[PDB]
Amino acid sequence: MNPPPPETSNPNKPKRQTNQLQYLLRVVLKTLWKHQFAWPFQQPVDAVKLNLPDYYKIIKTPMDMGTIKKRLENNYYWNAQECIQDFNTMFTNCYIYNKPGDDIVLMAEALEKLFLQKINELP
Ligand SMILES: Cc1ccc(N(C)C(=O)c2ccc3c(c2)N(C2CC2)[C@H](C)C(=O)N3C)cc1
Repeated sequence: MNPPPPETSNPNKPKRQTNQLQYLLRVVLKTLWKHQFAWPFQQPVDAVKLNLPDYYKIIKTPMDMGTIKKRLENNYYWNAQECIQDFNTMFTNCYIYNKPGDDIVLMAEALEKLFLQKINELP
């Protein structure tokens, strides 16, 4: 079974649209989104489709770029650090569940290097 996806809307939450959060959506996420290796990370891991019933027994804080994109489009975050933390959870989950040298890890490593290049300087 797949768990419910992470929440992307929360009215009880203080929201903000800072210059950096706009940049994280308009330039950072949407550059990463078009990368040739982005597709595994554009939605939650479908453990049912992959027949990996073990994935959510190991990864207890799932995150993906589809969730992040929705959060940004809902002004879910208070600051850019919260959004950057979600990206880093996504990469770290991949490094936890898989092993160095695995194909999915090469993909995440390529995406993470681009991510770090783009957030090195924020508005
Ligand atoms: C090289 C590769 C890439 C994509 C897939 N396909 C079809 C996925 O749907 C998929 C999406 C996301 C992940 C994964 C598969 N893998 C599994 C491959 C170990 C683990 C759970 C993971 O960490 N992520 C992020 C299969 C192989």
